[PDB]
Amino acid sequence: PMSTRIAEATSAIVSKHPARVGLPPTASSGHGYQCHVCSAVLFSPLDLDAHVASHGLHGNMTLTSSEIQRHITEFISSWQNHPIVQVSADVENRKTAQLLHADTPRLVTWDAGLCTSFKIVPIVPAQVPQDVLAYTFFTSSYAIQSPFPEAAVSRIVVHTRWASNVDFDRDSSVIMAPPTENNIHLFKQLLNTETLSVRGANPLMFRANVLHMLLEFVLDNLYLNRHTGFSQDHTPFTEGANLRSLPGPDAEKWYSIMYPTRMGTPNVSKICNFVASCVRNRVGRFDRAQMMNGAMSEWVDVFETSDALTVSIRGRWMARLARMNINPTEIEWALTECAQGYVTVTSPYAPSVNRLMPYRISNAERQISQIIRVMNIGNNATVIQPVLQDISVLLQRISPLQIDPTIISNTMSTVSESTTQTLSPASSILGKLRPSNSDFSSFRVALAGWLYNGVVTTVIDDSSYPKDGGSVTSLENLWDFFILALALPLTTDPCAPVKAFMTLANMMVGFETIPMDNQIYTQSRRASAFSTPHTWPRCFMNIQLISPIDAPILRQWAEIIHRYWPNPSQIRYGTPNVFGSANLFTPPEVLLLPIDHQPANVTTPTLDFTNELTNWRARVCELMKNLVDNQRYQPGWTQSLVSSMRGTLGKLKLIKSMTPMYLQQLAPVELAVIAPMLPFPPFQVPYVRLDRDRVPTMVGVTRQSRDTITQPALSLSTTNTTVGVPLALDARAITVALLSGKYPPDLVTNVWYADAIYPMYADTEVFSNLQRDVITCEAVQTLVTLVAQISETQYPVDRYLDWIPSLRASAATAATFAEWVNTSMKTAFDLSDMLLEPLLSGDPRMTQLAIQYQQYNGRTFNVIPEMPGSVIADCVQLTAEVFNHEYNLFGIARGDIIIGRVQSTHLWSPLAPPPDLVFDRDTPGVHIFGRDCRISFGMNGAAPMIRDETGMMVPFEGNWIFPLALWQMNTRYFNQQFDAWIKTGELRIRIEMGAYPYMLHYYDPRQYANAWNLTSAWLEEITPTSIPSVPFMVPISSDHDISSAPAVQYIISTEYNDRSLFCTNSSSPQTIAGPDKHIPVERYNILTNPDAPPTQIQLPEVVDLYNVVTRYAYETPPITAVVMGV
Amino acid sequence: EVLLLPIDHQPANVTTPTLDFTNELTNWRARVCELMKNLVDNQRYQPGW
Amino acid sequence: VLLQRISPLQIDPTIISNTMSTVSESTTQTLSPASSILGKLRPSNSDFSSFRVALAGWLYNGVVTTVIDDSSYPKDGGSVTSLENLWDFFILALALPL
Ligand SMILES: [Zn+2]
Repeated sequence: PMSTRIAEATSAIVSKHPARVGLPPTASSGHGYQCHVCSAVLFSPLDLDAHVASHGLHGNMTLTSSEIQRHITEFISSWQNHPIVQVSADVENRKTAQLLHADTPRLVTWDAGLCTSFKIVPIVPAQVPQDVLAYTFFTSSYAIQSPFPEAAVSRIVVHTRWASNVDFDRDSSVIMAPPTENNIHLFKQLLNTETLSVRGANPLMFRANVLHMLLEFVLDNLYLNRHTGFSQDHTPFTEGANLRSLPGPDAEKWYSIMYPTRMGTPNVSKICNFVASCVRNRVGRFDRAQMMNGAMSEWVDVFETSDALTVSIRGRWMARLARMNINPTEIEWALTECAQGYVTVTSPYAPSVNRLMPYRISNAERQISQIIRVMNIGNNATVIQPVLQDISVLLQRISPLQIDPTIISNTMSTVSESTTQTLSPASSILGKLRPSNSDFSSFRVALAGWLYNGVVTTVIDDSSYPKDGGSVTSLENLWDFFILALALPLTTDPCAPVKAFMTLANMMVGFETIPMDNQIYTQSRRASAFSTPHTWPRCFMNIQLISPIDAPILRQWAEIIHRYWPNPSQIRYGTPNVFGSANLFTPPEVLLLPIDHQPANVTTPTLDFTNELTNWRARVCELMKNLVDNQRYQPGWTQSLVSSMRGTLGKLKLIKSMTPMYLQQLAPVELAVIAPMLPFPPFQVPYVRLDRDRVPTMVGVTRQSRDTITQPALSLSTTNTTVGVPLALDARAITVALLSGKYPPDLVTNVWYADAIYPMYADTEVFSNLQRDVITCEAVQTLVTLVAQISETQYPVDRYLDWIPSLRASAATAATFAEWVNTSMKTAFDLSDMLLEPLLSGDPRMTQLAIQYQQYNGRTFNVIPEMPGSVIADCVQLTAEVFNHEYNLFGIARGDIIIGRVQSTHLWSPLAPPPDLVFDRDTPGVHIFGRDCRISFGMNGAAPMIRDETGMMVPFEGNWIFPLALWQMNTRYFNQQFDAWIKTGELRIRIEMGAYPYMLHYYDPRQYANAWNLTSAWLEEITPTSIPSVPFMVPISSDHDISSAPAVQYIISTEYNDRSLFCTNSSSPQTIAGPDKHIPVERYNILTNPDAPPTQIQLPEVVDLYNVVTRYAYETPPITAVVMGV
Repeated sequence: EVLLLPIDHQPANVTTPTLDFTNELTNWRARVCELMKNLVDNQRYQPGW
Repeated sequence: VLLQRISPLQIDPTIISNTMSTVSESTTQTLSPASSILGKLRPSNSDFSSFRVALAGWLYNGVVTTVIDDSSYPKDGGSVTSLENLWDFFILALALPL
């Protein structure tokens, strides 16, 4: 195909390998290995073919292939030498595009269902046909639906809302099985890349995986409840109550599920025993806020079934968004003050519908996001450049100034030149001032370099310095000195005046001498190599060391630089009322400009001659005429060339130019208008003119700590990371636009700017970056909060899950876990680009955020922004506390198990054993086996022993205490021995675990039951890496009198773990045999307690299943449909 | 019984920080990086850049 | 090879590239120092027998001694005016104490 052929043609025309390397030049490694006339070396193809051609005599010059190829190589060498195409790119690179426009997050998401997270599931069906009680008792026979499912045994499990008519899904769920089914696939998710058993999981990552599950459980409860209408009741179950009708095709079961106090109470079943013990005026709607006659009601408060945990979480998220809320009046004020007059917008003045637009954030969040952007943009030349090109092409469409280099030719055609004399000072200018690729963009790139100096430093490229020379006698070098002396103050490098002076010190060498500081940076050194405040000459800093008798020209040029160089100023853009300013190391609401700015007073601009740039051009022309008037410096220039040069220079001083006036009094207003509508905000270290003091010699960022130390103000000076890049420009392209600028012939500035500026503020993209800032700051704070749980960090974190065992975390574990947190937050919130990723390149454990620059003398200013609050980390810590008190609902049990043969006809549940079967470390006559425990064999009928902690030998009897890791590390040996001895003998082992998931196996109490086939499989499947779930054999509670059967149980618990039970034998009148439990009265505080106010949660201890919840109808339109105007 | 090493050793734990200047080789890398930073700082040695 | 098969320490070179990514290369007249150290470290190689034999020679100080090759030194003495010899000195001064 064609693109291969055209690409080969490009590679043929552009690449002869002249490519530049950085090395000392050696006599071996030269491109001219053997030049084929005389066998020398010249290190470059252009000089090599010049060597081949120069030995041929110049009357015998015939065009041939090599003669063409020399011009080809010279052409491509100068084209690659040009700096704008040295640093350029056509396409994006996933970093510049991410900086230029980032993905917005999806904050507002609305739930139309009901807020819950804890469902109720039946397990075993209740015996509805039975002989002792006729079937006409039960409400199941009449198909009366109930809020609670009828069953013999019912438990509550955890589901992500199971009812939510959701607007937008967040793909992160904690869908859980009932505890009869297996449940270890949730707890083997995180760091189990090694557990080959499907049914197994490593106990050393339980804490990490459980709190990652808590993170996903919080992130799936980030919604707002939405108002979904009501309907006045017509059946007399609840008099006058207003019931919410949630949308969907099926709406039958929902009223009975939502309103447990609505049903009738016909019998003495346990459900009706609960419902007859309820209050009745606490159903449905009880509050609303009507603001308009027959519009959508603003917010209502309803009694319904709910979950107080997720009610609290959605309340915190709503408090966050209500803190972000703004109003169109402040939007109008911020946009008008931002645009400084010219464009007006309108906001309507009427009673509203109480809308919601989350956009206001804080200065701390803005500064933290700016630190993350500068950490992104660190040391890359090809990332900062397209932002400057964007600002350049945007400034070209707002600037009324145009560039007409026919002005310089039309004012050139008045100078008188004799046809006789060989030097034409007029035509040298017109041959020289045409720039290299004829681009004029270097001017606007220099203005964008005024906007940004902390990350990019615009210097003037080597290719404009006047060709490894000097020679004040040479007219071309004189014009190059004038061009460079005009072009240098517009760039933003802090070492511009020393380059300006040492250009002239390079220009005259041998005419006038001047002392230097060593023999490295002598007078004959190229001026562009200095570029550092350590290289500034002492003779330049001290004017006394230049003698007026030897160097009067250099002394007065130094005085002109020291006194007449342009001064820095400021413009005061923006507003921090809305979108608080991201300025750092500068105060907010200020910009810095390297030239002076007074503002204009009229709107019809004309030409006058009073500003510092025309003053600078006048002083440069004045010194160059003092230089050319001297006859000893150019003795070959007789009379008419001297007078013609004087007149050309005076005329060039008095050209009618408009670019200095434009830079003096129109372009700072444009920069102040542009700069808040900009995706990368300004980032400025202070400008300073001539001194070897206060010059920014570095600027650096940090992302981690150093040692045992904790304070960022101490760690920053050794954990900084230097950010910055130089950038090259074109001196001729700056100078011709400086000399040849014109306004339109009839322009009025307010009409022109009110025309040009309005399409910018028509676009409203800038409000969609502050939500990305919200999510960035929430991400970094929840990262440090979560890593602080499993590892040791510096922040005063609260610890809740210390009782669950976990791995001794290393930096690889922490980095992997932080990657999991990043992936979870990216798959929520609807964004796919680089978030939290610059922090992952270092250690995630010891992170911090700070920034500093350093002056020349040693002063370091720092900005350590305070870390603001974070509702996501708040809700995760709340979920951790309430999981500590309610651990049983997520499948976790606490404590440890005791493996021992228990044979009885009793019906006690193994999740609540009677307290004499258990034993502790403090129980007398109990052995502990933490240490070596070498089992010695028996012989000649004597029993075998095992070695105590205290160094004793004990037979295989009694009560033992193992750590789990001991059995885990010596599984098969201990399996053979102790699985022989447990099943019939009198041995009992307590295996200390802390945390473990489990399964439940129900059985008929009327028949025989033995659990060896369940426990022995678990004991065999305990591996050195993983363990499988712990099987419990729990009976089934009955409604009536039953018989008894011997049941043989082996694994028992230690403390109460039967919290997930919920109303066994519900439709029955009572429970006779087995574990009994009524409705938990503590869960329904509002029904059962007439003293309890409506808004009450006992949230840390228990979780209520029924509370007041608010529901909203706040509409969210875009800004352009509310605030508009022209 | 001893085995001579050309490097210092400490008791082993996996939960020790990555940036620890108690460590000899981390200290060595830090000092070499700081000296080459001091070398490239002033630009005294490199004209022609 | 026994140390390589027993050792927990896995070595991959992608940490260096992820720290100093610097994707662009189209500047064919200058040369960035990050590109210099990537092209000099050469992360595309996957050989570390020099590291494992450097670990093994501590047991046999008394018969063999490990030195750094001549080609790892700067060419023709080197000088500080060259970025390549600066990076050569950095790599050498890190590699010497083993
Ligand atoms: Zn030759």
